[PDB]
Amino acid sequence: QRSVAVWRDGAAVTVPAHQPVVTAFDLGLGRGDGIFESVAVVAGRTPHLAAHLTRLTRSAALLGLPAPGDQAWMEMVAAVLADWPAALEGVCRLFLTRGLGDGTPPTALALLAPVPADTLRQRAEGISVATLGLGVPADFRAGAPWLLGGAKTLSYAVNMAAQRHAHDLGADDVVFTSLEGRLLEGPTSTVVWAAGGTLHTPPVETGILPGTTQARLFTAAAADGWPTSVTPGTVDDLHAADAVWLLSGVRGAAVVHTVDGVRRGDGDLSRRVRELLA
Amino acid sequence: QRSVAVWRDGAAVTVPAHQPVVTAFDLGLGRGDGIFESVAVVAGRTPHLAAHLTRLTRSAALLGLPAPGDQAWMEMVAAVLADWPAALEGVCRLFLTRGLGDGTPPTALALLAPVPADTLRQRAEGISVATLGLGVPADFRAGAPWLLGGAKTLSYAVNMAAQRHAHDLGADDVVFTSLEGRLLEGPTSTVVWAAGGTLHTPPVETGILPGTTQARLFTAAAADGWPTSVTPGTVDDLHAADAVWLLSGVRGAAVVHTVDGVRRGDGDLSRRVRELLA
Ligand SMILES: *Cc1c(COP(=O)(O)O)cnc(C)c1O
Ligand SMILES: *Cc1c(COP(=O)(O)O)cnc(C)c1O
Ligand SMILES: [Cl-]
Ligand SMILES: [Cl-]
Repeated sequence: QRSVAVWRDGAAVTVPAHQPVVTAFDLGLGRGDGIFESVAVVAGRTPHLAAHLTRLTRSAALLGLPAPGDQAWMEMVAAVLADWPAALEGVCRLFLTRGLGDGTPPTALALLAPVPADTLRQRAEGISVATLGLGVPADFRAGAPWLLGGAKTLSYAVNMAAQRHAHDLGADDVVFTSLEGRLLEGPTSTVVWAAGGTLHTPPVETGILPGTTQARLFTAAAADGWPTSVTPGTVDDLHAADAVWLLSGVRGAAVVHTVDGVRRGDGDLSRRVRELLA
Repeated sequence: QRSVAVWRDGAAVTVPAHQPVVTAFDLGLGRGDGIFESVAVVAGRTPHLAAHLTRLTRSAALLGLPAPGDQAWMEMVAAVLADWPAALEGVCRLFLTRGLGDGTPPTALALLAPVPADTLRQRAEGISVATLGLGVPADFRAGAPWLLGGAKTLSYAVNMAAQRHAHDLGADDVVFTSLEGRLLEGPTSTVVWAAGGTLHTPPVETGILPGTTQARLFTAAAADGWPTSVTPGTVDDLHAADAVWLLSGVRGAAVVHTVDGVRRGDGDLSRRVRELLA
């Protein structure tokens, strides 16, 4: 079961999930010209909705998209949650597109579906990853705002193509690397690794997305006395680590048990990461 | 006036242009996971449709998208052309999306609208361009098929953001450059320049789109005795040229009269380019 709400004349309107909602001329379809958020629905609630709404505002600023505001998104989330089963974990995505062009109103909607069994299983049992190069220097995106570094966009054909290429090798997911070999991020997730008693993540100044799940782990780790660091790591760091995870709003913490075909353990560190994220 | 046809149960179905046609869960919207072609409609005909359909097949191969075949696209084009005025120049776009996922059928449609007055005016009176870096080495995409070099995709948020950044400087359009400074292409067009009595264009091995308009110019130039070359040019070549154009299916030949604020003439070469493309 799926549910959709569209923002129409200053209100959220529920529409059947199978019914078309975007026209052929919507720039979100034709040019991938829009932004999104992926929000976890757990026990019929959105525990981290505000974190996603703040970043939605930031992505929309980067693309010069007029956003309808927090109250509008909360009305749309409420509309899709109305009849959602508490026992069924969901992914609520929020889309904002440029619409028919800058002048006509942007298209805003909410769409809710179950988290699939295979994503839940990756959370339970972990993932293999392939390292793929993005071809950009680590320092380049900071000086090239047209590359939309730091924006969560609808233009993810490359993100998905990287995952299909990894699937062809036998891997579940991807860690992107800069031209120099620096770790960037996953196509839809943030890389964290444990070494020397510290939790590490790559720096945002490389033009990656600031991940909300990573930020929440780091905040909890500080309160608990687990040191954290922003570290310009390489693939060598993932092999040498005590543990590696990909973090994201919906899948959550996926332990990385294989890097480019090199199997690795987690030093029994995943338990404390999961307790902190709970 | 606009017209849309959707591919439904092995036939083209005309729908009103204002009516929604894609659901919230279409991967073409949510991930920009699809390909397109932009086809000129002139005097109620598509003079170069076959060129676009061959490349559509190539883009779909790069993204692993099952394509409905030439006959299907010609039925969809015919459907949108049915009541189109011969006196009104049009842009017919063809979209193929991954649909609800690899397993459910891809979404295919055709959408036709007038070429806007401002695009026609760029064809008539020419354009200013800004040079912007893509941050990738010229040779990188050839070894990184997940970057979808050479595919005409729906994931063009960066393409459009580059144009808005150029608009902010006072420029009409963009020429992308490799990390080394090599000319790549426009966000939606192919760069050609004249120097030493030769027509030049950048090589496709840099991961650019092979442009159909550029190819057709080069073929006609050979028949007419105007030498052509694939040349790994830089921005220096555009300043030093006798003439510069951006070429594309819909806008056609747009003479570049300004590069990064440096005004330039065309050596009265545009006339022969236009005669060859006619
Ligand atoms: C969404 C996303 C993430 C993960 O961020 P969360 O806020 O933890 O969901 C990381 N990188 C990319 C590229 C993403 O799109
Ligand atoms: C469509 C397009 C072109 C132009 O190709 P034509 O076949 O001449 O329309 C060039 N570069 C990019 C990136 C394009 O999308
Ligand atoms: Cl996502
Ligand atoms: Cl285009």
